[PDB]
Amino acid sequence: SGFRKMAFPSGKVEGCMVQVTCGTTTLNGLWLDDVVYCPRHVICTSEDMLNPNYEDLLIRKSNHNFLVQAGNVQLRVIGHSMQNCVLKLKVDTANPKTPKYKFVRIQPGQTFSVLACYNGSPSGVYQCAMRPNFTIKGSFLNGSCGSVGFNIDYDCVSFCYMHHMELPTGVHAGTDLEGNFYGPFVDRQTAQAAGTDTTITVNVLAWLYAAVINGDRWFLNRFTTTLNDFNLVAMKYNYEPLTQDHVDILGPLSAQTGIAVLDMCASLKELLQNGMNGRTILGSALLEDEFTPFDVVRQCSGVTF
Amino acid sequence: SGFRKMAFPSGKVEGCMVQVTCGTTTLNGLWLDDVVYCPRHVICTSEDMLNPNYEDLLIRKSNHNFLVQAGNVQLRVIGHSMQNCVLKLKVDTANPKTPKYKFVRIQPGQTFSVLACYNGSPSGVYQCAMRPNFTIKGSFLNGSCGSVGFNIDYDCVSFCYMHHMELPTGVHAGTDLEGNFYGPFVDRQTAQAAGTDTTITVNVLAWLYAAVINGDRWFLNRFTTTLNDFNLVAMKYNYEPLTQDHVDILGPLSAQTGIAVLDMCASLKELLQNGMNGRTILGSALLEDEFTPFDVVRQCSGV
Ligand SMILES: *C(=N)[C@H](C[C@@H]1CCNC1=O)NC(=O)[C@H](CC(C)C)NC(=O)CNc1c(F)cc(F)cc1F
Ligand SMILES: *C(=N)[C@H](C[C@@H]1CCNC1=O)NC(=O)[C@H](CC(C)C)NC(=O)CNc1c(F)cc(F)cc1F
Repeated sequence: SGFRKMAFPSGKVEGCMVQVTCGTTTLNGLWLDDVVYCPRHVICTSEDMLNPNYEDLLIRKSNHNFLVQAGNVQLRVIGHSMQNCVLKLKVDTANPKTPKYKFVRIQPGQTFSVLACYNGSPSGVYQCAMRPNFTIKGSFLNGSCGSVGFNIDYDCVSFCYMHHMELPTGVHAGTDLEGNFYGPFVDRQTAQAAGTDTTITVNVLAWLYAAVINGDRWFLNRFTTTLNDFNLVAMKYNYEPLTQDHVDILGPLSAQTGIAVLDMCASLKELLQNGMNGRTILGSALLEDEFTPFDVVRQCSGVTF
Repeated sequence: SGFRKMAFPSGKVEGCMVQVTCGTTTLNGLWLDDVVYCPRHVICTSEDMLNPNYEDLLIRKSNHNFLVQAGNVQLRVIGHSMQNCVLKLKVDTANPKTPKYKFVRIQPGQTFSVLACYNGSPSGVYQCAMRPNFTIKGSFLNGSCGSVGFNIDYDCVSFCYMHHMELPTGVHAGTDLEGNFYGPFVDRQTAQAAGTDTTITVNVLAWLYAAVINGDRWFLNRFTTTLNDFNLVAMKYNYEPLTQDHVDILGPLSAQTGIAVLDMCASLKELLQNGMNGRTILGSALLEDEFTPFDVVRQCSGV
């Protein structure tokens, strides 16, 4: 029993983290096969970062301008290119700790683990969700750029996030490992506002299922609603619409608990309309939206990697 | 900026997890140098989990009765002994992934990472606090026993918890790596229950400093309090007494924010009186107590 915000075991990813220096800017890189991936803004300076010409800055840069440190071993750079907002540094040596991996772009509402790194050193690991407004609510300080987000299936690491910046609201923005931004953000030193956020409805429902699996039942409501009736009330409260697709994905959790999705929707409608009346669910006084249906099945059935 | 319940990176511990089988019972073991550590209840027969005599069950076992599997490979057991509630299996091979390590016993309120394991493989990593009633609020199923809790300082892994049991209220009890239980718990399935739990006050105060460091001051007020008046009020909400030791420990956070510890104490008294009034603090509608002053310094200033 119990339900915790669990990250993936981080050991396959720890073995890929390296330090990258260009000029006096130091951040993290991901060393996979014979390539180091890091944010292109490592080639920027104070003078450039307000409106950089990355094309022209990379043109001017040559291999020897990039110090790549893997612990204490300095890696020989033999090649530099840019893909979208990621710098690819070719190095003389394939990472012998390179895990089975792939680059996967996730959707809003999906979850992943962040390995927060400083000077190529893994500091810590935490689970978060890609917000519907494409921000993540991270914890990131100076020197954290190039820190990555991942999922595991079996022995395969799916890399989904590389950290680039903080928005004025204290939330965070980055790219997939192909250098494509999540959300409407650019890599320069300017205040950029995220779109107003919404709650990931399907995840709140998944977490209510987790609560029922762990004997937390007080909020259950026998008065079924319709998808339409639910979505009218969801919209008012800045919740994402629940789709028939979302209903399907809750299929397994619905079968295992015996609670109809539309019955869990009626419960959620009442919590929205009337609050918790001082009570908690799984130690929270807020409705939690950072657990996917699969995250709940994974934790509750003890899936290993 | 931002603040998250961060675990330590788990790689140094993943390299130590093995599977231990005795009869039809399989759980996790911790392989450090040439010793595997696991819960002694791995030798418990399904017939008698109420009053096992572990010294009697163990004297009846040969080395070859313990099957230790490190992923693909069977390790040969050449020795076995019991320390308190932990079994020590000597194996013929030193673990080549053994990190630098030590065994520490932690105090209530101290935090650690759990690597939840089944059959010697990891399911996930999460951050825990040792509760004042000596339980942890974990996530543990059948087969999780031998999962460990740890802190990492530089390159050195401090092991502080090994998982043994779930209590009837869904909270968890276990030992240090010398096999001494935290709290009054025993490795028998006779009725046991944790004392009523209290809030770790010094941790709630650390978290309020974290909320200020991250640019929120809504919950502050113009008041101060004596330590004694704080304690008389806090104890009415089942908060742990704050001590002078706790006040000295919050000194660094006080100095960073320019808020006196007894001024943050006044803020907490008002939060306990009023609640949140529909607001949140660092993404919570409850006062969080699973972050230490050290946790807040490491996460807010430079890990
Ligand atoms: C990578 N090392 C940093 C990570 C930042 C620093 C503190 N926390 C983080 O997550 N990335 C940056 O500093 C980028 C670099 C540019 C070239 C994209 N810049 C930002 O993070 C932007 N910061 C920022 C503003 F520019 C303006 C604001 F109003 C608020 C901000 F957070
Ligand atoms: C180790 N693999 C398990 C972990 C448990 C199982 C469910 N969640 C967990 O954390 N440990 C056990 O099964 C122990 C073994 C005994 C011999 C210590 N038993 C329990 O955790 C549950 N049994 C039990 C009590 F521990 C206390 C009681 F008062 C009543 C019980 F039934």
